[PDB]
Amino acid sequence: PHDKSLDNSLTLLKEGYLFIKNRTERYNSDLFQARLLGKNFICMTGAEAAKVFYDTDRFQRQNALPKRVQKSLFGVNAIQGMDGSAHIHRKMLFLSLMTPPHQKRLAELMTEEWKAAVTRWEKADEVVLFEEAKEILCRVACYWAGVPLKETEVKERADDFIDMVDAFGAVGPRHWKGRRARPRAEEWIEVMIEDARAGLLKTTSGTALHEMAFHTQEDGSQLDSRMAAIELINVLRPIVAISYFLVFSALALHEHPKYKEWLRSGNSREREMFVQEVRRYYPFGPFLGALVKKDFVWNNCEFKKGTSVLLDLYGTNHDPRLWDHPDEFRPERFAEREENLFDMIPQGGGHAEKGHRCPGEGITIEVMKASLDFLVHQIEYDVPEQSLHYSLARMPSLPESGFVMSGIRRK
Ligand code: HEM
Repeated sequence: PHDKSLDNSLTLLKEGYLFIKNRTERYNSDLFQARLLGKNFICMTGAEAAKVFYDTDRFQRQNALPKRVQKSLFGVNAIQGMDGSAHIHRKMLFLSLMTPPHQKRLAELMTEEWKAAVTRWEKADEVVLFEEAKEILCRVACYWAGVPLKETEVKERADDFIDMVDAFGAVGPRHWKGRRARPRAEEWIEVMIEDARAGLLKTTSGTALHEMAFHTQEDGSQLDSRMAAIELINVLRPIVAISYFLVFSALALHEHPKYKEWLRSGNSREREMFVQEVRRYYPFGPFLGALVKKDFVWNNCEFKKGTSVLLDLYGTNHDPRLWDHPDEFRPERFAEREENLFDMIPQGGGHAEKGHRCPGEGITIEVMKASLDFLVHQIEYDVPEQSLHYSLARMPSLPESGFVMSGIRRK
C-alpha cells in the first residue's frame, strides 16, 4: 500500500496515536508507505513487525528520528541514536542503575513520600494528582540519583523535565517550552558532573550521579561532562514522566469502580495486573523510529536501505490478534499470560540487553504499584466534577484536569 499524499506529516500531527492505526486499518495491512518528516517512510504495526523492527542486523537508530526530538526530549547525540557495541556499552550503564534493588529503593522512597503528603492533602481544598506526582517524583528521583535539589528548586526542575516530555510531538509554544527546558537541565546537571569529577560534590558509588560522572567508554576515556549530564537526564526526566501513568492509574480506578475492591481484597498480583493493564490500555509511547540497514524483504514487502520506518506502539498494544477487546480495560487479561517481549510494547520491545527497550520498565512498574497501593489503602477521597477526558491526537496525552482530588482523608 502507499499513501501518496503530500502532508502526511501535518496529518500525523492531527491524528496522533491513531495516525498509524487509522491507515493500517484502511489499507488493511500491517504496513504502509508514506511521506513523513521529509523522508520516505514505511509505518508498520503489530508484534511480528516489532520482531523485525528490533532486528539490528536490519535496523539502525542512528539518523532515525529528527533533531527536534533530540533538542527537546532525548538530548543531542544521546544513547537513543546509538548502534552497535557502542550502544550496548552505554546501555549496560543504564541497566546497572535500574535493577530490582534500585526499583525496590525507588518504590520505597515514593511510599513514604506518598504517606507524608496525606497530612498535607487532608488540609487542602483540592489536589492535582499530576502536580503532586511531578514534584514528589522529581524530589525522589534526585535524592536517589544523588543529585542535590533545594526545596525552592523542585518546582522549576520538576516542570523543566515535563516541558521536555510534552514537547516531542508538538509544534509551537509546546515545542519551545522544551527547547528551552533542555538547555537549563543540561547546564544545571553538567555542573554537578564537573563538581563530582573534582571531588567537590560528595557522590556515592552505585548511584546515577556517580556512575555517569565516572563512566568509561569503550576507548576507555570518559563522557564529556555535557554528555554525562544528558545521560543522567535520560534517567531523571523519565522518572518524573511516570507522572502521566500515575494519573492514568488513578483515572482507571475512577472509571472502573469495580476494580477497586478487587485490588483491595487482592495482593501484589492484583496490583501487578492492574498496573500492566494501565501501561497497555492508555496512550503514552506513540511509536518508534529506525533506518533500514540492508535491503531486505519481509511480509512480501521490500525494505530498501536507508528507508525510514515507524513502529506503532499504541496500535500493537491494542491489536486484537493479541488481545481480547483490546479497547477495554481488563486487569484480568494478565492473569496467567506467559511473559512476552513483543505482544505488549508500551516501553518498547525485545531485549534491553540487546536493544533499545526501555531499561526503566522495572522502576516504572514498581513505582506504579506503590503509587496505586497508596491510592487504594492509605487514603479515601472524592473525584469532584471535572474534565477527565484525554485526547489521542495530542502527544503525550493526559486527563485535562490533571485529575483533581478532594475531601481527601486518611484511611
Ligand atoms: C514513565 C514512563 C516511561 C515510558 C512510557 C518509557 C518509554 C520508553 C520507550 C518507548 C523507549 C524506547 C524503546 C525503543 O526505542 O526501542 C524507552 C527507552 C529508554 N527509557 Fe523509557 N520510559 C519510561 C520510564 C523510564 C524510567 C523511569 C527510566 C529511568 C529509570 C527510563 C529510561 C529509559 C532509557 C535511558 C531509554 C533509552 C534506552 C536505549 O535507547 O537503548 N525510562 N522508554
